[PDB]
Amino acid sequence: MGPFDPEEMLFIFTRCMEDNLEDGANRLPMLAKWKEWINEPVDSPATQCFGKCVLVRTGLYDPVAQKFDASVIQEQFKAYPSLGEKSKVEAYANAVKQLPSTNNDCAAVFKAYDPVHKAHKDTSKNLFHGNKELTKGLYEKLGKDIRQKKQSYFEFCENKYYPAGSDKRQQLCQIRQYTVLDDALFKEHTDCVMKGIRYITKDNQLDVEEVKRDFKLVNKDTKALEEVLNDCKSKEPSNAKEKSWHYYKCLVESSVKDDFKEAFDYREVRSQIYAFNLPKNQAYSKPAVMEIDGKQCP
Ligand SMILES: [Br-]
Ligand SMILES: [Br-]
Ligand SMILES: [Br-]
Ligand SMILES: [Br-]
Ligand SMILES: [Br-]
Ligand SMILES: [Br-]
Ligand SMILES: [Br-]
Ligand SMILES: [Br-]
Repeated sequence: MGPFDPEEMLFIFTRCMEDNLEDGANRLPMLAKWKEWINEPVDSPATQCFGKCVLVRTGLYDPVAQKFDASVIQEQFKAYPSLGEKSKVEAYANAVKQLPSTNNDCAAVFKAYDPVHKAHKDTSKNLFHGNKELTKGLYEKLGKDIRQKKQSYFEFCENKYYPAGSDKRQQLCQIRQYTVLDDALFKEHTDCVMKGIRYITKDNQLDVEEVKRDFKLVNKDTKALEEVLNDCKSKEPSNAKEKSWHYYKCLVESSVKDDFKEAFDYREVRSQIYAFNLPKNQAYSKPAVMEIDGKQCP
């Protein structure tokens, strides 16, 4: 669901690498290539599924249609005119448009796209926030208005809604202790966070699989979580603005609250470096058990 900003592409690339990198000797060499948009080894199932993953998340390959979709290229260029030359973007979109219908397996999808990737590498890399120089520029222009590399997503949202130096900053003392506030500002902040860690989709829908992913990462079973979320969903408010807050509140107040806090805490840590698990997938152990900007909380 494009267009995608630099953080959104970063999320996609890092997630697809986390899910598809091999775990042995080939991990670091593979990572080093994929990071540079070198989709090799082409004969590797890991590379093939990594490539499929990225194509599916960006919408370049539609697994339901069983076809590639050049729409996202045009959407991306519309949003980021500085990131392409029209004739080159058109050439790239045309190559994708003319790919045949393709089966929804990693090998087929990867094999079909690979010639396009190679024939249009720089065009696609620039357009989808893969050019480090251009992307550095955009991050500098956006500053506080986009989550930055090496910045906790939670902190990004906190700074937006409860800025340092303001009379709002003090609320972080309660907020960071899982106090559920009721006001419009907190609902907006919670929307920022829930969407930033992908528990809520861009279209304001719950993604149960994302929540489950984080529970699993802190070594929890998810049966009770699914039961809780099913109950929460039956009481979803009609106001789209309040959906994220609704699920946050429901989780914090539920019979899975302790596991939720544990999972959410770990997610916060991992949100600070998107490539947290890339060099080697890190085992979780529960950390040892307040100040804001160095100022003690009451
Ligand atoms: Br390799
Ligand atoms: Br190769
Ligand atoms: Br996929
Ligand atoms: Br632009
Ligand atoms: Br058709
Ligand atoms: Br279920
Ligand atoms: Br990062
Ligand atoms: Br890395």
